[PDB]
Amino acid sequence: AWPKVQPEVNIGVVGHVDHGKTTLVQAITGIWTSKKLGYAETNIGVCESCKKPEAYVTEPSCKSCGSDDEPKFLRRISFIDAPGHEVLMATMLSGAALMDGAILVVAANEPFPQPQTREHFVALGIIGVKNLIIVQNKVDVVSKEEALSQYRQIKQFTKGTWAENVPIIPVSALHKINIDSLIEGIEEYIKTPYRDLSQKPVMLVIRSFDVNKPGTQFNELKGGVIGGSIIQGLFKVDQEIKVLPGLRVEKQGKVSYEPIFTKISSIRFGDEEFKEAKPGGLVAIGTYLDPSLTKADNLLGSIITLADAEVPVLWNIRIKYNLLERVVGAKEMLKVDPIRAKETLMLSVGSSTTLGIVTSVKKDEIEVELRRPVAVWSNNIRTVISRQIAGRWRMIGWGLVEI
Ligand SMILES: Nc1nc2c(ncn2[C@@H]2O[C@H](COP(=O)(O)OP(=O)(O)CP(=O)(O)O)[C@@H](O)[C@H]2O)c(=O)[nH]1
Ligand SMILES: Nc1nc2c(ncn2[C@@H]2O[C@H](COP(=O)(O)OP(=O)(O)CP(=O)(O)O)[C@@H](O)[C@H]2O)c(=O)[nH]1
Ligand SMILES: [Mg+2]
Ligand code: NA
Ligand code: NA
Ligand code: NA
Ligand code: NA
Ligand code: NA
Ligand code: NA
Ligand code: NA
Ligand code: NA
Ligand code: NA
Repeated sequence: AWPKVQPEVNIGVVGHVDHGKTTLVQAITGIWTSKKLGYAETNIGVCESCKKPEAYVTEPSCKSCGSDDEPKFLRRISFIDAPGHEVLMATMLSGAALMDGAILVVAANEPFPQPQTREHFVALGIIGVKNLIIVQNKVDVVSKEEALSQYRQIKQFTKGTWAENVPIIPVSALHKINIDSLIEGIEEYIKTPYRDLSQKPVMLVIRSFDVNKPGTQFNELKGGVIGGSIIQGLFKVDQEIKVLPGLRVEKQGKVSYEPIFTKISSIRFGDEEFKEAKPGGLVAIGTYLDPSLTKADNLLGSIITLADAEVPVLWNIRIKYNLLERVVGAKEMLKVDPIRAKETLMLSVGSSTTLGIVTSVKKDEIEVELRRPVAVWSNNIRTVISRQIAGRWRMIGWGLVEI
């Protein structure tokens, strides 16, 4: 039989709106995600006596290649399925903090390169998600020749960049054509990365829930649940933890943040319970928190650490930055203006998104006064910088948060 384990690697799925990311995740895992930032898992295996790529399977059967033998289990994987709409760029960025590698979906029946094909690509590059596969989707509605013309364009686009040798795999997500080749590619190009389990446990929070059905009395009201991904170390049932920056507190119209202390009462990945949670996959951490504290993704953008961890929670930050030449996600070409004092920027840090006012500009460094504080769990954390342009938040640069 195949073991029941947590996913060991997160594969982002990104690309322009409606290019078919969610359908692709469904073709691979059998699961349709409904959430804004979607999540789905599957086991991956290989029928060792069969020919590749058909030998790759997502279920323990080799019947499709004529064997009654069980396929060799390789690993469980999971997908972080980002939204494509330009208005949802921040969500993509938050999801990108959880990715170990990625698939960039390009619709074969739309002119390449579309605005969020570019914006998501560049974001992946900046964030360091470079174990990339480019998937040419919807090849079912175009001829081989049209798809090949676009392939040439994609090679031209990636040439001279970090992605110059990234593979391009043509599929139909909708009608499930050539999916096996994509599985083979995932195994070849998106290896599970090394995890130093000795590092202090840190989890980035992207969801939080009240899991109680209506008509539940207090006597059995379950404690709040917090969802996200472990980016380093590992957590275990009964650990004393804290959520940072924590809870927004109002004292006569004055607003501050207080760390939320709690205890891990349960750990789930998908439909399975575990005693510990490691990087890879999206974990649900059960706590003893009042469910009102976690309801409706209240804690999105928080981090979780062990209760005694030392973590700066900052209302002001210094960033060693670099700007892009052009606003890549804009429809009409546009140069990136230099950062100016007093302007409001949007900062993506881990899973968090925060507005701040620029209080100092230098050539390599800016200082920013944050509208709400950010937990900075390490010394070399990358931030992605967006500017509001014609009413839309567009990525214009990035930086390292300086401690
Ligand atoms: N012909 C064809 N249509 C496809 C294929 N994959 C997806 N589609 C269609 O494209 C549309 C968008 O699919 P969807 O999976 O929601 O794309 P998405 O990128 O996740 C949408 P969003 O960017 O908002 O997350 C759907 O109508 C879907 O049926 C394909 O391989 N071939
Ligand atoms: N660790 C742990 N996780 C739980 C527990 N109960 C539910 N979860 C997790 O919390 C999440 C929310 O589950 P639930 O609210 O029951 O289903 P849902 O309504 O589809 C979630 P949403 O409200 O976002 O649509 C799920 O990922 C589930 O695995 C629990 O007792 N312990
Ligand atoms: Mg989608
Ligand atoms: Na599966
Ligand atoms: Na197969
Ligand atoms: Na990563
Ligand atoms: Na190029
Ligand atoms: Na170029
Ligand atoms: Na360029
Ligand atoms: Na990481
Ligand atoms: Na602190
Ligand atoms: Na301050």
